[PDB]
Amino acid sequence: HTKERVKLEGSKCKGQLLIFGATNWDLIGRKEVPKQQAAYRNLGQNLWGPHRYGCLAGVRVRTVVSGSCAAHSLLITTEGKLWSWGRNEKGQLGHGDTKRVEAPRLIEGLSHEVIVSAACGRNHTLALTETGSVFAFGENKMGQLGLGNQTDAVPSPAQIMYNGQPITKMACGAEFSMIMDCKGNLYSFGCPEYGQLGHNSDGKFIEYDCELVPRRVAIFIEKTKDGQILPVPNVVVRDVACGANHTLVLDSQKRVFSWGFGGYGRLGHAEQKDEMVPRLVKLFDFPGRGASQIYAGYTCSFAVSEVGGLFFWGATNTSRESTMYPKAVQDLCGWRIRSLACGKSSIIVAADESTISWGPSPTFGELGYGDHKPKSSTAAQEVKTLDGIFSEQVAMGYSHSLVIARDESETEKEKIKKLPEYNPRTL
Repeated sequence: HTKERVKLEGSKCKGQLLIFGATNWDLIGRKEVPKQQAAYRNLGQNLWGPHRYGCLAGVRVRTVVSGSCAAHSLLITTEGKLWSWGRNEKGQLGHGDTKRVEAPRLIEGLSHEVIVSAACGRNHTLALTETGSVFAFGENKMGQLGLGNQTDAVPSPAQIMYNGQPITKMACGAEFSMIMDCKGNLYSFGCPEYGQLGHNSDGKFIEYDCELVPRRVAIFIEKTKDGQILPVPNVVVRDVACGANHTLVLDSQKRVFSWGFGGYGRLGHAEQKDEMVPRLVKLFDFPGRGASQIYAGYTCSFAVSEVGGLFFWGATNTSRESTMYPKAVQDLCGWRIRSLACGKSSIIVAADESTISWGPSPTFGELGYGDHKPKSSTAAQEVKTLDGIFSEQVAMGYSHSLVIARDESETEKEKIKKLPEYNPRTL
């Protein structure tokens, strides 16, 4: 009941940003750009192999950020400064307008803050300061910014309406948000569709009774073999990750919970029903078989177990197949997983000394294989364009990849310099 005071450290990563995949920000996930963006119909291109940004010369990056639903990105510099670029129809870049930005740009409205983390939904963004305060910007039609109201676009960063213990982790779904405090309490806000906010209601009346400020996720449950629903008491959340319409939690006992839309098996409970309350993912409740890391993609889920094995469930290819229960990714047997991301369908992993990627067609370059090389791959492939380059962290939007390339040695710096430089035509 004493309010805790935090000073959060940023990521320990340091390197240069590389990008690959789709960079026509207005075209991503669409057959054509919206009529309003017609001038941009040919701005941006599919980058089939990794590129640097010219505008990032001399800029050292500690965090790269996007989200499986997003056509925008952010980065945090080693000074804790937040920059953003990409699609901006709803103000999700935080630059005070709704104008698309081609290349990384410092967010003036947060330049006096030290930012330690950020998260992206379909059309919104959250940013976390070192003191545990959350700023939100972008679409607020469903209350996903947690500002106490509903508005179509909020293009300038605004502190959320929240007076509890300081926040230490965040995640965003397509039209909702999750924030985790320093005590392990979890709060959600935004669109209640599918029960994705975790309060045992879909809020539907088609209209939604949205949660306009952070609401405590009060109950976590398990289902017994007989079908009995039992509360799991005193869950202390340690991490949270979201796809479009689902959420994963990792708690202090190394247990995984999931809830939201059950379609395609993304919740992992050996069935497809929705869960409107966080539900225990049974596999990770066994002694020594808990999870150490969780990740989410657009319609899928991942966990790395205590002993380091990668598990997947849900669908990377909704047009073809889905997995209803956590399944070991045997192709990565014995590999030490450091970072993982997934977009609509593509997966990228930093493991051992490699970067690994795979996914079905269509792709747009986010696998990183390079020009004149295959565009897709059913199974994991080493990303050979990043030979000799160490990926410290990876991130994905719906159709693009971001990595932090370590640049400590001269050998590394030279390898990174050889990569093409992207200086996109402006406006």
